[PDB]
Amino acid sequence: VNLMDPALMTDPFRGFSRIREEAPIARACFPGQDTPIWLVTRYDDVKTVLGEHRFVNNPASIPDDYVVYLTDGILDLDGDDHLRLRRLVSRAFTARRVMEMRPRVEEISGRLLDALPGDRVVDLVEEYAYPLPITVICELVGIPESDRPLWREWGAKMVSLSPGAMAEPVISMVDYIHDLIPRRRAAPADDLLTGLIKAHDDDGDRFTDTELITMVLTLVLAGHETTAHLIGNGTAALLTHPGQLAMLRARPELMPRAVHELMRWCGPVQGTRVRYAAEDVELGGMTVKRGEAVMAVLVSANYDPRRFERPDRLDLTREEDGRREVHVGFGHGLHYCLGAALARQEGEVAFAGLLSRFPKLRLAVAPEELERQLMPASWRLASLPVLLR
Ligand code: HEM
Ligand SMILES: [Ca+2]
Repeated sequence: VNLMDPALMTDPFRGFSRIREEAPIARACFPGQDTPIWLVTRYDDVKTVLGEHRFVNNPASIPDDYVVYLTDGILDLDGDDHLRLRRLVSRAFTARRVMEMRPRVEEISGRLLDALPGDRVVDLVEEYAYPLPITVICELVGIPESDRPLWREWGAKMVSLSPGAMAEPVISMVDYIHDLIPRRRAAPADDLLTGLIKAHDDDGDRFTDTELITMVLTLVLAGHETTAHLIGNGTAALLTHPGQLAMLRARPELMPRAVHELMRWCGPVQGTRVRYAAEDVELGGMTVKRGEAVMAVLVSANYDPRRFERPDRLDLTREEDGRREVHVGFGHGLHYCLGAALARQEGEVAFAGLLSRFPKLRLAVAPEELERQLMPASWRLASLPVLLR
């Protein structure tokens, strides 16, 4: 009764909100459906689904030599295997590291912004939103500065090559990380790669080299395009909302709350990967059967009027306390985004940077003319043309 392609893609906000209201647990129909898929759209039900341990991400619960790096990543694991990797990665990817990243993200962002020209239209997606978060992950991980252009190029190729060729930069990145790990282990420094290498549980358990390569690749893949589109989408939102933008410039302490609202209103991830029922589960007055799939819809949860009053309004002041996170744009439960604090920091830094350097920052086309890169479960611009001066 629900089919995923037609004009849902163009307006997922109205499309999934109508569904939320009329059919809060609905069947979704996709070609090659190896099971029934249940679409879950209410805020409370999306949190129920994402917090439920009976839902698993792997139904079990590129050369052949590279396959592991793409299949055993943290988001693909459940139960005890997940518990272990999450515990291990949390010993290295710490609060201290995130706090210490702030001035580094400020310097990186500033150097990018400072090189942008005033004498032509600037594409903020290609020229800033994409290079920043890959560079930030380079800095976090400790990729040698000399090789950051190479990493940005691999990142750019991952987004722009055909799907028959997208493997090449992935494999090259793997090879790079494989080579770098023993170097960093022989020459340790205060960076996240060292942190990962040296992390160990109190009983001695620790990452294998395979797991270290997989984890590094995961952070890049999970953190590059997502963060890019938070920056692009949030900037476009601000530049089309002059009253909210003026408030934000007048009250820059609003930035953390402003980022929460931009995530709720136009965050780039609109659905999570499919969950599978490990056993029968009662959910909002029905029963999901063992083996059936469930797709949590973040965008409809984040626009749910049961939770957010006038949810269609972009209100940067909506949440009073920048410490509270009410939206599900970073997910929920055991797979809640590992990078959320870093991503929110990149957003705060990016939006503050843009506003501070460019009082005359403005869109260079009417918003109806922006091109969305249509893509399942995503909300992303193809480009963001602006004038800086
Ligand atoms: C800053 C860099 C980022 C890194 C390093 C990062 C890393 C990750 C990782 C490793 C996971 C999987 C964790 C697990 O399975 O236990 C994850 C999940 C997730 N992240 Fe991120 N992330 C980043 C940015 C973002 C951004 C900007 C968004 C959204 C706009 C986002 C949304 C998500 C969501 C929704 C999940 C959960 C997926 C699910 O349950 O299916 N992340 N993140
Ligand atoms: Ca995407």
